[PDB]
Amino acid sequence: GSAKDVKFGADARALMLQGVDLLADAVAVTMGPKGRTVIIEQSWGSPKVTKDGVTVAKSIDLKDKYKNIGAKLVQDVANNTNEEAGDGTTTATVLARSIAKEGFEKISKGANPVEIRRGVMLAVDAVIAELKKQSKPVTTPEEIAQVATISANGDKEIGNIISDAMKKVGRKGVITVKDGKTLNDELEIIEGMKFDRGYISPYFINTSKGQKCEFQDAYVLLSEKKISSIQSIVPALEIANAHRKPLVIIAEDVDGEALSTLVLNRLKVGLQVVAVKAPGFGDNRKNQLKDMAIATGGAVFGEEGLTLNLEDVQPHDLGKVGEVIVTKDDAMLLKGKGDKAQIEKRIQEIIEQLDVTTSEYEKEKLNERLAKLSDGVAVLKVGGTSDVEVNEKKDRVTDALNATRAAVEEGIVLGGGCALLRCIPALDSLTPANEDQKIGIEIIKRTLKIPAMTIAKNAGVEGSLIVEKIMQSSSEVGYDAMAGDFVNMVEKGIIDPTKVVRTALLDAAGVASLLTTAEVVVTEIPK
Amino acid sequence: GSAKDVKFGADARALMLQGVDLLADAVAVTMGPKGRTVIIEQSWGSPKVTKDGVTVAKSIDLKDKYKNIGAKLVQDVANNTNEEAGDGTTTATVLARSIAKEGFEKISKGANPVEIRRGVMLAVDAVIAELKKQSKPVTTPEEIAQVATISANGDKEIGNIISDAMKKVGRKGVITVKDGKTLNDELEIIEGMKFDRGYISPYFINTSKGQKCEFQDAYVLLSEKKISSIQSIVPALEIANAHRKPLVIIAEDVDGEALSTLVLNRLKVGLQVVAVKAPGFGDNRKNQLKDMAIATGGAVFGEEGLTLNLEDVQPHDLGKVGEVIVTKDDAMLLKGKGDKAQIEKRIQEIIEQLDVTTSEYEKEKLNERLAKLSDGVAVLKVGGTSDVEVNEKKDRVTDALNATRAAVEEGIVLGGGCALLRCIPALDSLTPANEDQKIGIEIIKRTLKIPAMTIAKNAGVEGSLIVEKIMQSSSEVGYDAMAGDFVNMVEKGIIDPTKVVRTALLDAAGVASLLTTAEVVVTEIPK
Amino acid sequence: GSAKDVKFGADARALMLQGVDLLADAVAVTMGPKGRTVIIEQSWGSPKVTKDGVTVAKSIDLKDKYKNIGAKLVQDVANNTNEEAGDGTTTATVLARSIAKEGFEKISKGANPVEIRRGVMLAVDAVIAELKKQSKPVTTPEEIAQVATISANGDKEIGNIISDAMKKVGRKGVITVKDGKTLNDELEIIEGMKFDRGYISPYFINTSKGQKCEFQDAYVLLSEKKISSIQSIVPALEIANAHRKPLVIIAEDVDGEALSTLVLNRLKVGLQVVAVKAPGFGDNRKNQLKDMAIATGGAVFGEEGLTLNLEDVQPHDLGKVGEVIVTKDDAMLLKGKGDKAQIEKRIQEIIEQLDVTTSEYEKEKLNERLAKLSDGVAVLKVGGTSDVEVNEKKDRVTDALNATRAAVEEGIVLGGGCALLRCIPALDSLTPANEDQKIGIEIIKRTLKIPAMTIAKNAGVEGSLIVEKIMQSSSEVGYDAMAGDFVNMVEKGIIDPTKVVRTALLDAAGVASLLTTAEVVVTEIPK
Ligand SMILES: Nc1ncnc2c1ncn2[C@@H]1O[C@H](COP(=O)(O)OP(=O)(O)OP(=O)(O)O)[C@@H](O)[C@H]1O
Ligand SMILES: Nc1ncnc2c1ncn2[C@@H]1O[C@H](COP(=O)(O)OP(=O)(O)OP(=O)(O)O)[C@@H](O)[C@H]1O
Ligand SMILES: Nc1ncnc2c1ncn2[C@@H]1O[C@H](COP(=O)(O)OP(=O)(O)OP(=O)(O)O)[C@@H](O)[C@H]1O
Ligand SMILES: [K+]
Ligand SMILES: [K+]
Ligand SMILES: [K+]
Ligand SMILES: [Mg+2]
Ligand SMILES: [Mg+2]
Ligand SMILES: [Mg+2]
Repeated sequence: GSAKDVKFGADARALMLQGVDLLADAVAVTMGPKGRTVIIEQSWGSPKVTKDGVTVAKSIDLKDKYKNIGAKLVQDVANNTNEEAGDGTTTATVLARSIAKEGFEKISKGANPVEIRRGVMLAVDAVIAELKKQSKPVTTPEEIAQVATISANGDKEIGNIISDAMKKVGRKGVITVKDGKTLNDELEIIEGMKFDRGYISPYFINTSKGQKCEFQDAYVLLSEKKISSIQSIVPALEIANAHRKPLVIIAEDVDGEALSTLVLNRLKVGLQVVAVKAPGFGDNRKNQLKDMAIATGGAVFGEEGLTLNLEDVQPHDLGKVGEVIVTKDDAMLLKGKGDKAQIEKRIQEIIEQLDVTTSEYEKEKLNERLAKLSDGVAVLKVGGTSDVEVNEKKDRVTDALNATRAAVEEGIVLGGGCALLRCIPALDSLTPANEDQKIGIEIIKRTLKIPAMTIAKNAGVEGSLIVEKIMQSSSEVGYDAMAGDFVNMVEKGIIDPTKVVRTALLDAAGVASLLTTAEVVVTEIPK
Repeated sequence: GSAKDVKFGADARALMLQGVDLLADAVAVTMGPKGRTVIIEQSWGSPKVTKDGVTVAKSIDLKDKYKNIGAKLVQDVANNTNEEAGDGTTTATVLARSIAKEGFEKISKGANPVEIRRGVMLAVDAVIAELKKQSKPVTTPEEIAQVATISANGDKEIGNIISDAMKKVGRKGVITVKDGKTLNDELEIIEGMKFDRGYISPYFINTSKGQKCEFQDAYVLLSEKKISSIQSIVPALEIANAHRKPLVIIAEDVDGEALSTLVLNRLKVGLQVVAVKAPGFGDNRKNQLKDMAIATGGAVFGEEGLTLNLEDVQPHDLGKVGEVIVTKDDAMLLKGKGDKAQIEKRIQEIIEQLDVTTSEYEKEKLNERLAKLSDGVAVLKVGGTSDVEVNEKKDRVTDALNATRAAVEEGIVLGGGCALLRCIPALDSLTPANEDQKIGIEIIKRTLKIPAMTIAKNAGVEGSLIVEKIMQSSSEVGYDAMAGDFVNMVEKGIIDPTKVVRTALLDAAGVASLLTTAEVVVTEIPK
Repeated sequence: GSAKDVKFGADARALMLQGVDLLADAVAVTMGPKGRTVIIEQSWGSPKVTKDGVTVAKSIDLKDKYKNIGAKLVQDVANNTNEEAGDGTTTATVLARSIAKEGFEKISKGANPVEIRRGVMLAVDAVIAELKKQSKPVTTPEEIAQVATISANGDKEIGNIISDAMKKVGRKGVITVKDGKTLNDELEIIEGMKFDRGYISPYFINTSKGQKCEFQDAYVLLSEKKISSIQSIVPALEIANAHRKPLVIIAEDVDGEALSTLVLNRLKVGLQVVAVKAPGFGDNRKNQLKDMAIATGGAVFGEEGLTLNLEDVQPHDLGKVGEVIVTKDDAMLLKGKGDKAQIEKRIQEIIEQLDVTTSEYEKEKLNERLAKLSDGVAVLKVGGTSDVEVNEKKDRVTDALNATRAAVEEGIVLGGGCALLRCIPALDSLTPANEDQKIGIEIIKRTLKIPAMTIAKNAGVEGSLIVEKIMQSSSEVGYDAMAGDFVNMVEKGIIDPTKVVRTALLDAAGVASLLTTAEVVVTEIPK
């Protein structure tokens, strides 16, 4: 209904490119081992110092609406790359800027930008297939330490402590990063668990940074069925509210008036409470229910063998824990006060049931339940002299954990932008169907040099000469930008997770090649 | 009451034409296989990239009131075409601009624009009759795939998946479109049902995009009698709202107090509920309610043989569903948790009843009932790397489904604007009753070239030469604008639904020829 | 108490004339068969395209308050003509402007404007008497179709469908107009009724356009007495609102707290109820009340014989009415779901009491009962491709029904402004009492040529030559402005209702001749 401004063609495209260029120029200075940091003013408290690309991209909004559209699209690129990979957001930003620039340069009257986008997506699929061909799996703890060191801006202690954490709790174990009070980082092994069900309502969030629910020393209330009626929840809520510990309800499906009562009590008087769906289906859900009820030292409600009701809930049937974290991705329960002999009896029963399984799917879930109650979780405490230092370091530790998980999942390729450089002959062999698809393929071919050029540019040398020397070199040779030398990248440990590279390329290509199809931009008139 | 500005004659008409020209210029760049996209700034979140003409038209409002009047009239054209056909909104926009421009050019002292509008309507009726003579029915699935491919901007995978969906669930089956988490699209066959009754009141909408109601894992309280009385709904409401679930109440006529209380609780505390009228009239109605009660696994209330009241409602007597989508046009129910034995018993009872029916009207209703309960629905998940790409692709998938349903309903004509080009000799034979009707007929005669001209213009060639070569060609020959050639359009599959073409022409002609009769424009003084 | 601006004499009169001229110039372009339309911006939704004079007059307010006074006086003229005649508002506007202009020109130091107004009144009385002499009654359905065709801007199908409606339901039958979902207009005869009772409390409106109360499937709680006790009616209102349907109350007198409480609760919770008085007087009212109870299929309350209480309301005592339109002029109930056998028994009883009655005073009302119970109500659906087209056409259908009803009531005269032209010799024979009355008589004599001049001017020819030729012609000859010829206007069907002509002249003359007596204008200072 508000009045709009409509711009056409080249002028609108140049304004959107100005926004893209501003955000990408801010992000690109943080790339590689000689990248520098960005200081972001906060409304409350101290400014934030970061090297993280999506953090810089999310903090930049522009007054000019036409520039802000391009800034928001590159912000979408960085956020999507952060969501499905956890690393590589700066690479995705510079790739998206390169694709948008090359697409805007190649638009004429006879050009078909939608078919150019088709050629871009075909070229990116070819590059991703070549990246999967080039990938090799991680087999050693040394490779894990190398991935974590590279992803932490060359910090070898971060790599060492992440490698030690995955040596203790396993390559698929739960690792947690929080603040540290000391000067140095430290690794702690504690009894905790984590399942793959987040929150249900978005109104249980108090920590505004990670968008997670952080309660400490909480009450735990399990259920087999759904804790449903008002007469079945007013006792539970009244005892769990009067007693000074927050409530964690584990139910099946929570969407309704008990949930809205929880939201309203959080709003008005501040009731600390959360409701979580129960992971697993069939008897696996009930077995994990019993496992968590024993581990928390509480009780199972609405079951079949006891028929315990929720109208008579006693204070001795609620589990006591020392921390619960409810992200939208997972739920995490640390330092339960369950009975030690009960946990040992449950682990002996799980061993007895492990001895009598041969179906290769029941045994996998039984081993998962065995490694939940016994292997424990790892907690990384990040040290530093101030909150701004600790937050800056925590960004890199989170990046390194995400990259190491990605590398365990999907393997490793050469670092320093060389993995994308070695996929250019995969695009040389392609046969385009028309001129527009050839334009798109050549756009991707030019874009593949951008990460290595950006790393070399931040190191203070001429990136085009570096990239030309790499392309003229053998496939194992690349540019150590920290030492300023052409080395064997795998031997020197300058390696990247394959998932991160292909994620950054795909997420940049889709959004940027869609943006380059635009003829008309409609914005709201600024009041 | 507010002060007004009154403008007369040619100046007011030129201002309204400026508004029409701005909106139609923004819409026209998206037309045909070489059309480009439009980016629309959203107040919240990411900008929207679209090729949809009605979406571009709806997003444009102008500060100048006189321009905004013309913009709103072309908005009416595009919205009406979208509402009655689902496709062809860009064609209707450019036809409306052409009619408004030619009508404004032909206004003089002696001209009678109401009689010119009469001539325009007569010419449009003649063109529609010629289009109906031109139309041929769809008989093959290859034609189905061709319609869906053309309507999806030449995307052949969209055409293939829509053809496969209509192979599985039938050419009149229920197909829905939602988001996909993956890169690629996917088709699934999900058990469910859809009936043709919308909501009762417009305060049941949370999704602000489609103006629909999307609830998940709900319960259904259905009654043959009207669920009316406060003492007959409030116990049922308390049992249904206590339990954490959404609610679907199905009744006959709901026009007083109960859902007003439901709306009041929705506004205050967040009551998730919807109330829907019951399809059918008489024995067909109660048959459908029994069928959906069996499908959802609940109970029938207010019946005549069991005499079950709405006061005594138990939690086991309501139907468990996994999704409900309530639009104004229709309502649908997805993944009912009804018992499988009673569903198979109901389908056997339907077969047994169909064995003893020969009235050719109850048979059709019973076949509709077995297609509700057994044939299932198709769900298309649209894939992509980001929400902006997914929404842009979802627009084209929705357009392709709408066009394919239109083509099943009313047949197909030539694509590329050639179908309207072949109705010009139908206007040559007309005999106008006076000079003003001849002016209107000639306005429509020049307007019929506009769609093919616009498609050729967007392809980067001279539209007038292309259209002239099309008239000099045989009736089966037209311009493939994607390949830039003159081809047999039926053999190459460049075809359009007849309903879409005639709907776009009618909706453009009516509004634009009413606009061209204006001598005086009254607007509000801007504060 | 606010500060005022006071203007004197010729300057104030010229500013008021500027406002009159602006509004009349906007209205006058819509006059006659070659009139053009006016587009009015609406704050919500689409603009309104109209040919209706009072609609244009009501939409124009001026910032200059001196101009706005004249604009609002001509708006009063148009509104009064629309209220009593239902047509002829453009004629009344141009007549009022002519009288105001001629009166302002003739004001000097020795002129007495009040005596000029007296001469205007005497001249208008003479013209109205001559119009009544010239009038002839309508005797054929062809004349009915001709009146409805002329009043619908020459639309012959509107005239035909109105003539068919009055053939089916009678020349005094109930005909309504609503929207059509199709392209063409449709006529339907359905069961219903209408009684002339304006609803007492004016705060039961749900449609802002027609100022009508439009309810769907309301309940009928009809009673003969004054609906008095709140302890009696609160159960009844609670049952009616709580059975999920609206309520219609038939009362004797409502001037207190329960109706105000219903209005206030409508404002708070949104219950739907209307209260109207009962047609008839005495036992006629009770007989009609029994008739409406039988028609609506409900139950009579507060009757003298049974002494039935308003507390005891059965779940089916409230009758069902399927369409409620209660304007500020009348009340009207359609699609009453009454017992068909009871309705046939009631009409048999009415026939049995028809067969012997010889009073012709209550027998006329009993004949009205016979023509109210079963002769039916005509409904016209107006078709079109868009809401703006449908509303524009609905304005003309409403004008045509109003004019045809007026012509049935009071006869027909020549159209095209010729009827007023043939009353100029009636003013020639007048003998004024002084010079000021002579001035007023000459003002009306010059004004009588204005409608024919305006119709000829809108047709693109010179109006004064046309009027001079008409005055030089025989009494049956006038100007067909549509064909641009001089014809026998009765045989060509260009006729006007006598009531419309005399109402437009009287309503223009009174207000405009009162306006021309002004020496001083007092306005508020604009803040
Ligand atoms: N010593 C090095 N020599 C060459 N390249 C290196 C070296 N150390 C790291 N790199 C490369 O630098 C890149 C990582 O840079 P950086 O961590 O700043 O950005 P990102 O991973 O794209 O984004 P972000 O960390 O902001 O989410 C990888 O390509 C990595 O291989
Ligand atoms: N390869 C092609 N060659 C020629 N004409 C084509 C080709 N592909 C599609 N068309 C034509 O393009 C038109 C469809 O264009 P488009 O889908 O952009 O607009 P629309 O259907 O009018 O509106 P909208 O899709 O925005 O609601 C049809 O007339 C169709 O026949
Ligand atoms: N073909 C015609 N030739 C001459 N006069 C005509 C013709 N058709 C209609 N008229 C005259 O035009 C006048 C009606 O004009 P119009 O309907 O535009 O205005 P109105 O009735 O004064 O007001 P409104 O319809 O706006 O309430 C009548 O005097 C009618 O006789
Ligand atoms: K970085
Ligand atoms: K389009
Ligand atoms: K008029
Ligand atoms: Mg990194
Ligand atoms: Mg289309
Ligand atoms: Mg009229």
